[PDB]
Amino acid sequence: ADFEGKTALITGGARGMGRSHAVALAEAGADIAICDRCENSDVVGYPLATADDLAETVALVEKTGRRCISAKVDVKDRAALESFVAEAEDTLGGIDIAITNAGISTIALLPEVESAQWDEVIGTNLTGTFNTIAAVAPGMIKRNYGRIVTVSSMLGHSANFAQASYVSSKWGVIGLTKCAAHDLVGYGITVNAVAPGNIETPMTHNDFVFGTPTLKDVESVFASLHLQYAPFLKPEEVTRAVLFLVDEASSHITGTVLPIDAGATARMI
Amino acid sequence: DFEGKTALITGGARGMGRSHAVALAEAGADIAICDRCENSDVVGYPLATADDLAETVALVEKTGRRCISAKVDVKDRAALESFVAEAEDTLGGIDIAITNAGISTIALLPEVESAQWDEVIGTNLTGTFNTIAAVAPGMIKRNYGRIVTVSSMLGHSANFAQASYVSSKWGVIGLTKCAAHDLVGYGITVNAVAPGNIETPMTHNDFVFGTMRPTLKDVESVFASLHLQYAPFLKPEEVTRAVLFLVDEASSHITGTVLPIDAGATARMI
Amino acid sequence: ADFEGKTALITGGARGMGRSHAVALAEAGADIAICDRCENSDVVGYPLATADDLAETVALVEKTGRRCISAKVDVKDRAALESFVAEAEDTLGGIDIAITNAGISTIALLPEVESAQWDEVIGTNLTGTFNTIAAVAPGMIKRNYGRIVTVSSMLGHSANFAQASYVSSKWGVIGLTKCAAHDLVGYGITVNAVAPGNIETPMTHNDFVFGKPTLKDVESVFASLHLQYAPFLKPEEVTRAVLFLVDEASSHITGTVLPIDAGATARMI
Amino acid sequence: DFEGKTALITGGARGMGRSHAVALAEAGADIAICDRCENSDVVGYPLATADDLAETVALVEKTGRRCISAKVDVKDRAALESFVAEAEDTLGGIDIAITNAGISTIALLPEVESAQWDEVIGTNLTGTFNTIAAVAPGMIKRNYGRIVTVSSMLGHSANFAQASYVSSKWGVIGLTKCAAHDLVGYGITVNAVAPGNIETPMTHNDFVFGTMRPDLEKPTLKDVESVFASLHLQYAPFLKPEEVTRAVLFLVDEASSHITGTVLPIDAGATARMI
Ligand SMILES: NC(=O)c1ccc[n+]([C@@H]2O[C@H](COP(=O)([O-])OP(=O)(O)OC[C@H]3O[C@@H](n4cnc5c(N)ncnc54)[C@H](O)[C@@H]3O)[C@@H](O)[C@H]2O)c1
Ligand SMILES: NC(=O)c1ccc[n+]([C@@H]2O[C@H](COP(=O)([O-])OP(=O)(O)OC[C@H]3O[C@@H](n4cnc5c(N)ncnc54)[C@H](O)[C@@H]3O)[C@@H](O)[C@H]2O)c1
Ligand SMILES: NC(=O)c1ccc[n+]([C@@H]2O[C@H](COP(=O)([O-])OP(=O)(O)OC[C@H]3O[C@@H](n4cnc5c(N)ncnc54)[C@H](O)[C@@H]3O)[C@@H](O)[C@H]2O)c1
Ligand SMILES: NC(=O)c1ccc[n+]([C@@H]2O[C@H](COP(=O)([O-])OP(=O)(O)OC[C@H]3O[C@@H](n4cnc5c(N)ncnc54)[C@H](O)[C@@H]3O)[C@@H](O)[C@H]2O)c1
Ligand SMILES: [Ca+2]
Ligand SMILES: [Ca+2]
Ligand SMILES: [Ca+2]
Ligand SMILES: [Ca+2]
Repeated sequence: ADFEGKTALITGGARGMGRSHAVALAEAGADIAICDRCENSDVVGYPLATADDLAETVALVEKTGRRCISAKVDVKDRAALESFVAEAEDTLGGIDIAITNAGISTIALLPEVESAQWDEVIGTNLTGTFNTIAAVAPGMIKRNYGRIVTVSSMLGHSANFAQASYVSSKWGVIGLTKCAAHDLVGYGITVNAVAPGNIETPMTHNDFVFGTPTLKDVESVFASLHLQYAPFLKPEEVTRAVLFLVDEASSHITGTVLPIDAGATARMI
Repeated sequence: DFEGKTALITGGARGMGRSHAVALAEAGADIAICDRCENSDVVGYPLATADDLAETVALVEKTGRRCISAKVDVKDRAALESFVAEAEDTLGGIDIAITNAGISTIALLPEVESAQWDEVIGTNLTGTFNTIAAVAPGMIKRNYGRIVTVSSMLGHSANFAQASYVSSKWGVIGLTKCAAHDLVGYGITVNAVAPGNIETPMTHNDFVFGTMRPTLKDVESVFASLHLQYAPFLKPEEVTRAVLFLVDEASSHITGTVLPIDAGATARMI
Repeated sequence: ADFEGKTALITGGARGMGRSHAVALAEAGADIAICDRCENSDVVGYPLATADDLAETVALVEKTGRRCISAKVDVKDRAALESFVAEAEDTLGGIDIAITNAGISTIALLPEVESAQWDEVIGTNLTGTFNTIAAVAPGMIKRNYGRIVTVSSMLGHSANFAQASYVSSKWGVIGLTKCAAHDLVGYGITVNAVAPGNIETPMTHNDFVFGKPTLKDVESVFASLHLQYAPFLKPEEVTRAVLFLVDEASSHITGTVLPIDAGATARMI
Repeated sequence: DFEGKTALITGGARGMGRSHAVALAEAGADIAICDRCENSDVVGYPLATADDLAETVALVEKTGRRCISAKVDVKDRAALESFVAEAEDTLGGIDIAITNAGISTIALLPEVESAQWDEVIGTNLTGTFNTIAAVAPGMIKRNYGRIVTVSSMLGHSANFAQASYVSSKWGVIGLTKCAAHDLVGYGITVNAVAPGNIETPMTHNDFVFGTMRPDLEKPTLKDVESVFASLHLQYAPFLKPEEVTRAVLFLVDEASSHITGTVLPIDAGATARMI
C-alpha cells in the first residue's frame, strides 16, 4: 500500500477534487485530516460545501479503513489552520502530505470587480495557500519529510476575460509554490503545483455557472478551452497527478507545475 | 512625443517612479503622482517622505509640465479613485498609468509574519489591481489607455526567503494579462516591465546591506550573481526607457507582454 | 535613436520585414548590408524574393543618404555569409548590428511532413540564424560592441496544427538567442529576439496561404490568433521594437523575447 | 500494467533508454529498441556499442518479454520506418514511443563547428521528428498512442557554451506541442520529460569531467560533484535514471489520456528557479 503509515492534510476536502484526493489517499493507505469552510460566500455566485458534505467525505475515508479527522476551517484564518494542524499532528502522528486544495472561482470584468470579491479570491486561493504551507511546514521540518501539492489552474499560466481575481491568485500560487520549494528544500520537503483544466466538480457544475440551462447547453464553451474533445475531466484525473507528486519516490521533483488540462498546455507554456 | 497626454504614476516620490515621471514630463506629458509618504513597520528600510514627493513635483515642473501630487496608499481603492477625479479635473483625462508603488521584504517560510504577507500582497498586487480599477473607467470612456504594471525578475522566477514578494510579482503578471483582456476593445493596452537589480532606495540602504552581509562594495558580489552581465545595479532610467517604449501611442498592438530589463538574468530562463 | 557610424546586417532584406528594418535603420543613420537568397524554394508554396526586390531595397536605403552593399546569399550557407560579412568589414567598417530576419513558413500535418520540407525550414529558420550569429560575432568581439536581434514568432512560444517544422525552428531560435546572449556577454554584445504575430508581408499575403479566397475572406481566421481585432499588423510595428533593442542604450537588455502580436501573448507566457 | 503494450525506445543501448526499456518490460510491455552503436566525430565522449545494445536486449528478455533490436541512426528516417515496420510485424504495433536518442556537446559561440551543430540538431531535434513521424501512422490506424520526447532542463533555460544542445532541446518542446496538436484526434498524447543532471555515460565520462575542473589534470567524480550540484536546487549532484523513468511511466500510462503537450521536469529543484 503506497501510502500506508502516512498522514495527509487536504483543505477544501468537503467535496469535488478535495474529496477525490482524500479518498484516493485513504484507499492507498494514508490517514486523513480534512477541513473545509462549510459555508457560502456572499461574493461567490455558486453554493460552497456544507457540514453534511464534509461528514460524507469523512464517511467515505473511514469506509476504506483509515482514521479521519475533520473540522470546519476557513483557510484565510491562519490561527484556525494552525490549531487544526496541531490537532492532526497529535491525533495522527505528524502530517506527511499537504494538499492546499481549498479555493473559489468568480466571474467579473475589470474595472467593475468589487473589492470584497477581489479580497475573498486572493484571500482564499493565494493567502489560504500561504497559510496552509506555513501551518504544516514546522512539523514537516521537525520530521525532515513532506510532500506539499498546491492547486493552481490552466489559468495560472494563461489568462481570459473577466477573471482578474481568479487568475491573479493562481499565478501567485505558482510563484508561492516555487518559493516554498526553496525555503523548505533542506528538510526533505517538496512543493509542487497541479494546474487542472476544466474539471467536473460543483465549482463548475451548478446553476450560477450555467447561467453565466443544461449541461449540454454549456459544453461547447468549456470545450473551447481544451485541445482534446473532452469538455470536462474527472476529478480522479487530477488526483492521480497529485499522487504521483506526493509519492516518497518524488524526492527530487520540486518547484514544478504539472498540468492536467486535456491539451490546453499544448497551446502554450 | 507625449504632448497633450496625462500620466498617473504611483510610488512617484522617488526611485523608479520619479524617473518615469520626469522622463514622461520631458517627453511632453502632464503628470499626476502619488505616494504613501510613510514607513511601514513590516518593511525594514525607510519608504518615501512627503518631502521626497514635493521634490518629484518640482522636477516635473522644471520641465515646463503641470504636476499634481497626493499622499495616497494604493491599498486604498477609494483614495486612488478620488485622486483620479482630482487629477482629471485639473489635468484632463488620464491616458497613461504606471503602477509603480511597491515594497520588498526578506523572510523565510514558515516564519513569515501574516502582517508582512498582507502588506506585500496588499501593496504590490492588490495595489496594482486598485490602480487599474481606478483608471480604467475613464480610459474606457475615452477609448484610450496605456497601462504599465511593474513586476520583477522574481515575477518569473523564485529565490530563498521571498515568498510574499515573489507571490505578489507573479500575481502582477497574471493581472496584467487579465487587464489586457477586459480592456482590449477600448483602445487600452496593459503591459509589465520586469526589472532586475535597480539602484533605488529599495536596494540601496542599510537594512538591505545589513541583511545581505556593511557598505555598497561589500554587497556587490551578492547582487552581481543575480545578473548575467557584470553590472551589480542598473540605472532607473534603463527601466524608464522600456516604460516609454510601451506607453507610446505607436505601441497600440503590444499588449499582455512582460519586458525584462535585467542585465541578462532572463537569458537563463523564460 | 541615432545610428550614425554603425553598420547593420539584415538577412532576408529583399522585401517584407527585412526591408522594413533595413530602411528604418538607414533612416536613423546606419550603413546597411542586406542579403537574400532571391530565389523560390520547391518546398515553400508561396513565391520568395526576386533580385529586383533586393535592388529596390538597395535603392530605398541609398535614397536616405546611407551606403549599402547587397549580395545573393542563402543563410544555410555559413561560408557565403562569412564572405558577405568580410565584404562588410572591407567596405563599411564592420557589422555592429545584425538582424537574423531571413525565414520561411510552411503548412503540413504530421506524419505527412516531407523531410525535405522539415530540412529546409529548420535549415533556413534555425541553422540560418545560427550561421548569421557565428558569422557576425567575431567582428563584434574584436570591437567589443554588438546588437543582435533574432526573429522568432508568436509560434516560437506557443503551438498550432500543421506547423511542426515552423514551430520547432522558432522555439529553437529562442533557445539559441539566450545561448548567444551567454557566450557573447563579456564582449559588449546583446542578443534578443522579437516574436511577431500576424504581419502583413508576402509571407502571409499570397494565393497559397489564403488557400475566390480574398483578404476579407481570411481576415476573421487570422484575427482569431490575435486578441485585438486586427488581422495583420504593419512590418513597421515590428521594426520599432527592433530599433528599441538595437539602440546603444539597450546595453543591459539581453536574452529577452519581445512580442508584437496584438495581445496573443496576453493569453499565455 | 502495460501487459499487451509494445514500446519503442530509441537510444535504448544504455543510460536512460536502457532504464526506460527495462522498467516498461518489467511492467509488462514488449520492447523494440534501437541505437546508433557507433561513436560520433563531433561528440567528445564515447557513445554506445552493439554489445551495449545486446546487453539491454538480454536484460529485457530476462523479464519474460519479447524484444527486437536494430542498429539505427535516428537521423535516418527510412531506417526508423524500416525498424518500425519490423516492430509492427513481429510485436503487433507500437503503442508507446520514447524518443530518448540524443547527444550533448560543449563549444562556445562563434567557434562552434558546423559539423557539430548539424549532428546535434540532427540527432536531438530531427531524430525526434523522425521517430514521431515513423510511429504515428500505426498509432493513428489503431487510434492509440503514448509518445514521450526527451528535452532537458536546458530545453527551458540556457547556459554558456551549449548553443547546439540548447537550441535542439528547445526545438523538442515546440515539436512536442505540435505533435500533440496534429495527433490529438487519434487517441494519441505527446509529452516531454525534462531531466536535470542524470547519472549516465553522457555525463559520467573522462571528456565531461575534463571540462569543468580543467585546472586539475585528472578530475574524479568527487572533483566535479559541486559544479553539477550548483545546477540543481537540492543537494544531489546527480539523479538516478529510474527517477526519470518513473515520470516516463506516469505519462505513457493509459490513464494519462488527457495529459498532452506538457513538459515534466525531473530536475531536483532547478525548475523552482524558473518556468
Ligand atoms: N473545477 C475546475 O474546473 C478547476 C479548474 C482549475 C483549478 N481548480 C481549483 O481546484 C480547487 C478545488 O476546486 P473544486 O473544483 O473541487 O471546487 P469545489 O467548490 O467543489 O471545492 C472547493 C472546496 O473548497 C472549499 N472552500 C472554499 N473556500 C474555502 C475557505 N476559505 N476555506 C476552506 N475551504 C474553502 C469549498 O467549501 C469547497 O468544498 C480550487 O483551488 C480551484 O480553484 C478547479
Ligand atoms: N529596485 C529594484 O531593484 C527593483 C527590482 C524589481 C522590481 N522593482 C519594483 O519597482 C517598483 C519601484 O520600486 P523602487 O525600486 O523605485 O523602490 P522605492 O522604494 O525607491 O520606490 C517605491 C515607492 O513606492 C512607494 N510606496 C510603497 N508602498 C506604497 C503604498 N502602499 N502606496 C503608495 N506608495 C507606496 C514608496 O514610498 C516609494 O516611494 C516596485 O514595484 C518594486 O517592487 C524594483
Ligand atoms: N509574416 C508574418 O506573419 C510573420 C510572423 C512571425 C514571424 N515572421 C518571421 O519574420 C521573418 C521575416 O518574414 P516576412 O514576413 O518579412 O516574410 P517574407 O517572405 O516577405 O521575407 C522573408 C525574406 O527572407 C528570404 N529568405 C527565405 N529563405 C532564405 C534563405 N535561406 N536565405 C536568405 N533569405 C531567405 C525571402 O526571399 C524573403 O525575401 C521570417 O523569419 C518569418 O519567419 C513572420
Ligand atoms: N544525462 C543527463 O544529464 C541528461 C539531462 C537531460 C537530458 N538528457 C537526455 O536524455 C537522453 C538520453 O541520454 P543519456 O543521459 O541516457 O545518455 P547516453 O549517452 O548514455 O544515451 C544516449 C544513447 O543514445 C544513442 N544515440 C546517440 N545518437 C544517436 C543517434 N543518432 N541514433 C540512435 N542513437 C543515438 C547513444 O549511442 C546512447 O546509447 C538524451 O536525449 C539526452 O539529451 C540527459
Ligand atoms: Ca505493507
Ligand atoms: Ca505638436
Ligand atoms: Ca487625456
Ligand atoms: Ca556494456
